[PDB]
Amino acid sequence: RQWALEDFEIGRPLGKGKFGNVYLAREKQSKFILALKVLFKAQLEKAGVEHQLRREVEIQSHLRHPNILRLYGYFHDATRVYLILEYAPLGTVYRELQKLSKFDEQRTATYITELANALSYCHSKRVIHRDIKPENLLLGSAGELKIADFGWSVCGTLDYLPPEMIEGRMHDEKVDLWSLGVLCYEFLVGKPPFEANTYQETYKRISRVEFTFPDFVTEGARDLISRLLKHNPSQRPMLREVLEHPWITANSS
Ligand SMILES: CC[C@@H](NC(=O)c1cc2[nH]nc(NC(=O)c3ccc(N4CCN(C)CC4)cc3)c2s1)c1ccccc1
Repeated sequence: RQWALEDFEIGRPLGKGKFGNVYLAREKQSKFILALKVLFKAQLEKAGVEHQLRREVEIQSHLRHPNILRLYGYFHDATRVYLILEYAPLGTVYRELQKLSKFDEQRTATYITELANALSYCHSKRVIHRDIKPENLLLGSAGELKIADFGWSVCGTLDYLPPEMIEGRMHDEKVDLWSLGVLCYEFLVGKPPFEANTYQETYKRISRVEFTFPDFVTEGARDLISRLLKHNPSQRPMLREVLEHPWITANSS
């Protein structure tokens, strides 16, 4: 409860964002290691999401799950807000991917699991994430997926956002079964299923729902992705169904 910008010995920057950045930091009394996210008040409104933050902070801190990154506390000074976040030692599913190009079945399978279960829970507890992309996943020392950033849970790249949303229509929590599908595809193939060179065609690709599997994609996965990526929210499985899918279990952990 209420720390000050002076309980913190600040260290390596972990990420440089538009609104703010995020640092390695250690609380001086406890020697605790956290990610100190430092957002800037000025821009949050010059953008308007000052409230899409009121959501992340409230939503975050109230959640307890091994694959969701913990918000520990928060305090703003006069210039900016600070968010004492949990620290994720292995970095992002994003770098991990650029690093390795493609993930294997077991790895992809496991992550979808961790993300499924983590995602189920958010849904058990009523909440939907939406903005699930590789940039927002982090890895613990154990090496396990963890979900970060919510401010978008209750512009940029369309790549992971389902038809409904994008097409404006009111949306629910199928959103995330769609991402979970794109997510899945991206891991196994390395690009997301609706990759394009422009915002324009990418809209097309997602709305017409146009994607094609590389030769080395297995049917077990092939099938999985195809029931996550249906244009109609209704025809999208529940996470329990997902965790059931065979490929998803004879390959997870
Ligand atoms: C999801 C993006 C969001 N980020 C967070 O909330 C974040 C929360 C959070 N907790 N821990 C982090 N740690 C790291 O970012 C990290 C990155 C690379 C690392 N390695 C160095 C090289 N090595 C070979 C692998 C390990 C280790 C830790 C981050 S980022 C964000 C939002 C606004 C502004 C900045 C960042």
